[PDB]
Amino acid sequence: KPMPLTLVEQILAEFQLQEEDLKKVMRRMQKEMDRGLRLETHEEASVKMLPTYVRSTPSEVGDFLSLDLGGTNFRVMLVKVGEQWSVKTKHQMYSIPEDAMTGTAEMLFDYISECISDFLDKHQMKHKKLPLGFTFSFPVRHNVVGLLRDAIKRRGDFEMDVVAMVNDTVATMISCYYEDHQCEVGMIVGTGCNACYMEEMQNVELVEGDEGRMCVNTEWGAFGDSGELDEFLLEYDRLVDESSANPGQQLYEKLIGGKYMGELVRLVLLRLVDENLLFHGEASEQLRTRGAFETRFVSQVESDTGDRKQIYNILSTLGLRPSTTDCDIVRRACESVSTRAAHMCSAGLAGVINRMRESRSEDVMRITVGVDGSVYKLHPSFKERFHASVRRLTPSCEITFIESEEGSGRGAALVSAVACKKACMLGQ
Ligand SMILES: O=C(Nc1nccs1)[C@H](CC1CCCCC1)n1c(=O)[nH]c2ccc(F)cc2c1=O
Ligand SMILES: OC[C@H]1O[C@H](O)[C@H](O)[C@@H](O)[C@@H]1O
Repeated sequence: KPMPLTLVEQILAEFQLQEEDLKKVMRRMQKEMDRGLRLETHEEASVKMLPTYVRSTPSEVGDFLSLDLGGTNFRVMLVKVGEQWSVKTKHQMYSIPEDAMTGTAEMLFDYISECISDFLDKHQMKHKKLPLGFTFSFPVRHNVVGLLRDAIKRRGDFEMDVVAMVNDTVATMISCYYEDHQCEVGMIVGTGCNACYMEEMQNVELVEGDEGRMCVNTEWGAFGDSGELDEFLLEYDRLVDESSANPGQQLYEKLIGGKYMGELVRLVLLRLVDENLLFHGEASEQLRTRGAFETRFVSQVESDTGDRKQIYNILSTLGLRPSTTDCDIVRRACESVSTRAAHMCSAGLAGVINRMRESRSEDVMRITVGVDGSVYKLHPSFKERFHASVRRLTPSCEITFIESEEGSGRGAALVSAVACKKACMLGQ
């Protein structure tokens, strides 16, 4: 690596978070998680710690449908979960014709409903009112219940209960649990950022009972609206927040999520431009346009192999004619913002993991964390930086991170299993 420019590094060093900063953030998150779990303070808690009713001990529904929506295809699957759970399946991929996917959402779901009808006919299952759950297998890149319910109603020939979907973190946890039974945490680092985890029932005060565990959806994105992050906020963060749809809210998520990451980079570049450290102090009109620097541009800039080809092509699109030095600085700006996201994210997850270790009275905790989302998956080195930081903040914990594999769709079928069983348990 070359000796970097001192004045550039000074500006980028503002993104740095040391271990004591993260431990401070982690402890503040833990207090908000506590406040979310308590009956007395939950109502006023910013981090809601929502009971998911996904329990460690499951009631008996037999057959059900799982409907996996892809980009331009979908899968209908008939599932039977037997007791060690066996996931028995038969399925069918359907392609969506152009008219179906270019019409209204109703017309699209009329088609989906026709395919389900055809599938049920094929398997002679029209005699049952089956519950159906949705899962998503979109190609990763930086409502459906109602639509299907309405479309089934419109057909008026067979009945079927479309069950409420679980939160994406929960689906991630369940899907990953299928592969690894030590998975008791689900994390999403995508456009948004969130985590769920298996809390001790005694700590879930919103649900009576102290036996077993229940999944809690932190909705930790809302952390920060009482100033818990204020000392770590930079000018760029303040501007992002100020121009957002919800100023003052989702401050934690605003530091991590792919929704704002590109914008943060854009503002960093503009400051470097303003200080005559980048593009010889001339920014393009595209660079001075809000949202122009897409988050996908950040991961792409960081994917560059040293060739500067990726970066030069990104910046040329933005009407810039960058020198080699410009490209190198832009990469380091991207690094600085993305590493900070990984740091901030790690403090949250570390807070959860250390809480679990304490709650379970375990000297050494062994645990798997299931993770999904565009940032975590597509951003080069983000998950590695995230992993290393989480582990640094979690002594006495041995943490395995997994991403669920499509496989044969059984992890996804299990998500629908739980969703259907939950709906049943709650009396729909
Ligand atoms: O289905 C479950 N709970 C429900 N609550 C309400 C309705 S159904 C949980 C979920 C599981 C998720 C991952 C963490 C541990 C609990 N669950 C089990 O309890 N036991 C299991 C045993 C084998 C298996 F393959 C899956 C599960 C399972 O998902
Ligand atoms: O998609 C990841 C997360 O994004 C947002 O924070 C949503 O509020 C949350 O429910 C979701 O889990």
